[PDB]
Amino acid sequence: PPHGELQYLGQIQHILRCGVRKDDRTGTGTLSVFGMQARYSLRDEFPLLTTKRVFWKGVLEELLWFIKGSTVYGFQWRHFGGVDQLQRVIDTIKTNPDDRRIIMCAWNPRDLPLMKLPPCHALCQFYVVNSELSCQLYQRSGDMGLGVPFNIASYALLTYMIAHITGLKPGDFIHTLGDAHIYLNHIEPLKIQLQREPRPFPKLRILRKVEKIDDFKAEDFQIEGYNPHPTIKM
Amino acid sequence: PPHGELQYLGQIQHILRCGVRKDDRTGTGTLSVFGMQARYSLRDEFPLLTTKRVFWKGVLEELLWFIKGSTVYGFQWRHFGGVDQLQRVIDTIKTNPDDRRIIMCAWNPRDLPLMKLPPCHALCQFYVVNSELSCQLYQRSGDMGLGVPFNIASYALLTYMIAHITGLKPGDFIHTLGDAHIYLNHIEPLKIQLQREPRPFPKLRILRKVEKIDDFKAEDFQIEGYNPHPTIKM
Repeated sequence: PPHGELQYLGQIQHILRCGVRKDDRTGTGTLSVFGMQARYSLRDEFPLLTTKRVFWKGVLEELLWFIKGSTVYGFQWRHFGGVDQLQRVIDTIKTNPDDRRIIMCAWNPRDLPLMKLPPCHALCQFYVVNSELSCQLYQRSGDMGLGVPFNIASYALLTYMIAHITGLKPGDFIHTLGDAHIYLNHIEPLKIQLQREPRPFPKLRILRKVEKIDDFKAEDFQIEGYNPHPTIKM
Repeated sequence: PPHGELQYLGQIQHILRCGVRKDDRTGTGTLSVFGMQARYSLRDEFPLLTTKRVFWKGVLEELLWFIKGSTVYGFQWRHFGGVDQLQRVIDTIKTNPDDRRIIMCAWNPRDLPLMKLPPCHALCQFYVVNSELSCQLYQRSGDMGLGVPFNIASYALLTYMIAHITGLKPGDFIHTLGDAHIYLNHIEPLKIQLQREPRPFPKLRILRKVEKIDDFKAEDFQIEGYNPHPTIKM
């Protein structure tokens, strides 16, 4: 059965071959495809990409910062408007795991003063069946070179944390994109990364029994068997 | 190049083979898979499914009703809170086609009194490149037997209408799902539908030049070459 990372690499390859030139809001060039999806199993493994070294310390540390609600993304997750979207997701999983509305949303803070009721930007929908927690992240745009590998890890990590406190096993992480794009300057680096064969994904271990989302600390987590290709600067 | 309808049929086949039993909020049984996506070209054809007759008159007539903002889904599109989400999408396409925030959202009206800031339920994100308009619909759940074939047509139709008034050509419709499910009682009908070979999709023609979204009427639209298999009652 194929390595999950082959989806990301096939997606990079598709945008290079078929993506269209499209500028971003600074007028910086990208190659763009609209509408992408990939699924990474979280069962006995953790989708920290291996065709380049992903900055796991920054993934974990930033997620713990967001969860703290400190300032921005974490403020919205915990003080929406506030509504604690994150605790509500946890409480809903616990009171009605069948629920089709287990959804948390985030806004780009630059959008907030720009117009009335701006669209969100990213949503996470959680799903429970057979004691497994899955998560689907929809982002309205994804920087395939820099942001996407880091976000696969962050939201996979979030799903592990929530599965842990709700007593569920991690299931799948599904990453859905609107404008999936590669910045022009990342094209040569990505072409080299596409030459690299994925290695088996590592595992993530939680070293302690933790009861509340806010009680996790960086030392509670341990990545085992992470043996990536070298760092690619983008 | 494969018939777009093969995605839907492959998805039905996947849920029957691999879907898990999961109840809905009435306690009615389904087979469920979390996270699905399909892409239907809108270029010189229209994705009105052919392995069963889709109720096109009801698709068009209901969409025109939603667009009227009459009461519910249309009220939210046009009087959000209001904010006219639909006109804002049109105006944004016209003033900044590169924008990554061309998003309109809809809520299940039963959710509105149930809690503070309920999650949406469905979002449509629009995308423009090379004078083509694409649309991605994300629904938190999709009834694969009844709702999905009807919604592929409705949102494909909406994309045609918006492409028409903004002077763009229709591109792709991308349908993304959270809980994609088949109701237990639709399983035998769907198995029979899976035996049927798709025919070439019809075309949709707009018979008049229309300038404002509100000026369309049912007679402005004409489906040509629709030659589906017989009706399946679900």
